[PDB]
Amino acid sequence: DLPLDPLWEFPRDRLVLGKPLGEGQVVRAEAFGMDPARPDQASTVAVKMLKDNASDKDLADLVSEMEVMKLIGRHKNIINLLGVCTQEGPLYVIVECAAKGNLREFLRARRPPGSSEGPLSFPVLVSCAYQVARGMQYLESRKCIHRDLAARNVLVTEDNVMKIADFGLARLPVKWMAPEALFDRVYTHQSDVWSFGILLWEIFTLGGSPYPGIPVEELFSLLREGHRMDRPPHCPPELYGLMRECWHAAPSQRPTFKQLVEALDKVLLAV
Ligand SMILES: *CCC(=O)Nc1cccc(C)c1Nc1ncc(OCc2c(Cl)c(OC)cc(OC)c2Cl)cn1
Repeated sequence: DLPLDPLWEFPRDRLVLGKPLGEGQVVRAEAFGMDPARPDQASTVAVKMLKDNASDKDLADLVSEMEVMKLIGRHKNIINLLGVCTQEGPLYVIVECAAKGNLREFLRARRPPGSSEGPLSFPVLVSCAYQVARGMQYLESRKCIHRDLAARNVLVTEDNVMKIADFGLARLPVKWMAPEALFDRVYTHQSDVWSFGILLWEIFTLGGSPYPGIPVEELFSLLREGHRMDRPPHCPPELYGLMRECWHAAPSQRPTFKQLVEALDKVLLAV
């Protein structure tokens, strides 16, 4: 069926499938020789594959995600393609495996009891936001609109590096969506900037649920009449200011990812 790409093909005999991560399905694996320098050395990776019940369209979608990830290329702050198995057996798409799970769960697990101080300092929270902005800036430079940026879709490595997940998926989390996406089904880089603002609020609530209480029904009317989430407790005004800029009704009045990187850089340099 599928052509052999010599830049990406990985020997499936050097890939040891382990415990499922989610169910098409994603399984944890040991890969031998992901570093050509030390070809004996093992590394933990994630493998995406189809289930037997999968249609021709399911396969086309996984081929599309593989091909878009090859073209976008690699960055520190995205979940990178590592290799593929396309020959004499099922399609495997091999990617980086982030040890510490998604950013939502990482933050929620590090909530202190009541009003005590948590292990997560202001500079570490701002660093999380900065790394996600750097990842989105890169994806934007590779003509990639995410469409579903949220803390659940950012993963965390052993060394607390943020990696944007699921940026290559083939075409409802309404609480993350820009009004033009809600009402007009239009997704742009500036729609992603709105979602980044919601993610910033998730970071400074240590994984809070957005618009808490307000049912999806009343959200659309709230946004139309100029209302937005309130400054979360202990969130400095500079960072609430950035959230509110991301939530301007006019896409052109929202900051660019370049301006978000620069703004978050300025906060980190000031500490
Ligand atoms: C790595 C060790 C481990 O088990 N990590 C773990 C444990 C619980 C939850 C999570 C989210 C993780 N990390 C983790 N899970 C999945 C993952 O890759 C998924 C994936 C796939 Cl398979 C993909 O295929 C094309 C594309 C992706 O985004 C570009 C992603 Cl995120 C990575 N890390």
